[PDB]
Amino acid sequence: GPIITFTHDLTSDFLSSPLKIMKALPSPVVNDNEQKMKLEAFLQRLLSFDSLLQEVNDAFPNTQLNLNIPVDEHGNTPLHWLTSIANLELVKHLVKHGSNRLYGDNMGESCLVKAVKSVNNYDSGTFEALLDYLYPCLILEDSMNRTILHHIIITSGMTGCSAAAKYYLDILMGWIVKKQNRPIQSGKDSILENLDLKWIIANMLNAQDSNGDTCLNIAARLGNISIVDALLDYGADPFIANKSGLRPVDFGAG
Amino acid sequence: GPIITFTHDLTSDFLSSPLKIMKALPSPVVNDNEQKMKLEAFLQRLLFSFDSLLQEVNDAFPNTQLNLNIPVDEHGNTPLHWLTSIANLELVKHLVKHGSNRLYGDNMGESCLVKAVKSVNNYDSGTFEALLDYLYPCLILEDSMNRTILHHIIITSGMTGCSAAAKYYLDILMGWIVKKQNRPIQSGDSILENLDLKWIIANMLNAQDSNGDTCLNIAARLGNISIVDALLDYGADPFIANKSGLRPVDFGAG
Repeated sequence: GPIITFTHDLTSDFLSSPLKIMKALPSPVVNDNEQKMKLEAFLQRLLSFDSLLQEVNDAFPNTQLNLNIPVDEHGNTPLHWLTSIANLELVKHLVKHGSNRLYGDNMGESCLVKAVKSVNNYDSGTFEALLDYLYPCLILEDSMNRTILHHIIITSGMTGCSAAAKYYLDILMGWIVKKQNRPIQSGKDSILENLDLKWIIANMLNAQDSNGDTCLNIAARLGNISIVDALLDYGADPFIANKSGLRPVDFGAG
Repeated sequence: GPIITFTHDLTSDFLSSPLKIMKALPSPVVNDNEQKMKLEAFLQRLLFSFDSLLQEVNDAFPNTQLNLNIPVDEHGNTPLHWLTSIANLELVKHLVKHGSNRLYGDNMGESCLVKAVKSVNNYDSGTFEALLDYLYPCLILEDSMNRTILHHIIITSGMTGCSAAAKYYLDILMGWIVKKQNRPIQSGDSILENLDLKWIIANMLNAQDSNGDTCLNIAARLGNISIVDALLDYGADPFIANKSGLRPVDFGAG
């Protein structure tokens, strides 16, 4: 199928310069308490979209709807909320109507990270479909310089056999290969165009977080052999040591 | 080798009377929010000398006392659940020796030992048998679904790539029960003493959960013949029906 693309948040230098890992945008700090009021109203309305939208825009005609404002104490935006509950329909609507996918919460974690972490609400099939809309987050780094691979490895290594997270790594790499042969359609940008397996190997597979840990180093300590082997297969380097001078081969990986 | 025992968490009276299955203790509703923040801190320092780390965290938090029996996440996981799920045997032993209550269930009433059988970590790491020396008290616990450790092993056997681990867990558990009979016990037990082969057969092997299913009945429905035969060979009764009149023999098991 075609990939429903959006461009309202893919611009500036995050969609032209040679694609690289970037920090998630700081949680928005919108002063106008009126915009926070109109949105609070809109969210309650949820619990068709175009109809509910036309309503709140006529009820609060003075200020425009701003979905890009933190809605709880963790810095979650409306998009983080909807993503954590696996509501793909609403996620696509919010993104369609302004939700900036590059925003991190208090910890600089994107909504895709929130998806990865909410192992109770996602399916293997559901996660892959989510990528069509949140692929821009694949290049985001959080407050601990952790990438989406660090989180997938952390979550899968610490969760069980009944959690869908055990499949996210292979699904993500599969999605990258598959979108190479897919057409786009409004609802290719620099990410869909340059993010390939070559790019993953050079910028993500061996990236190091605040502790110098590559996701392979973390996997080597969690004790799930299949995760370690998967990473080695894709090409993870077992000799990159962290800040404690420990490497993956120190744990028998490689 | 000898079984090093602890009783800080084994004071209850039901533990004195004839040994019987018990519900895991309810997830503690910790009040002191700062104790949690401290525990959360100490926990991250472990994941990323046990005694040094102990004095180290007490200094950073000279204001609050360290309490190891506080849920650390949304699901009611205590530090023991996290560390056991990851097969970190060494840290589990240190936490037990330092007061961690092994009887606490998570929000589902799942004990820390249950985490050991819901992930492949303890099989891959070959720490399961040694883990039982420190977590055997959990063997008598049932969760909010009246599911025992055996129900969970079987549930896991059905998950892709976890068939080997569950077979391993089941056999190690049975062997452990029969081999401990010839093992010295030094305090580093009413349960340890009353926990033997006939107790397992009479109280766990054919125990029924809330649906009235025995682990054998859950296994017959999964279709995985490997663990069905192992259970039958241990004497699992294929005629015990659930709350649907369904019995394992109805699925061709036994």
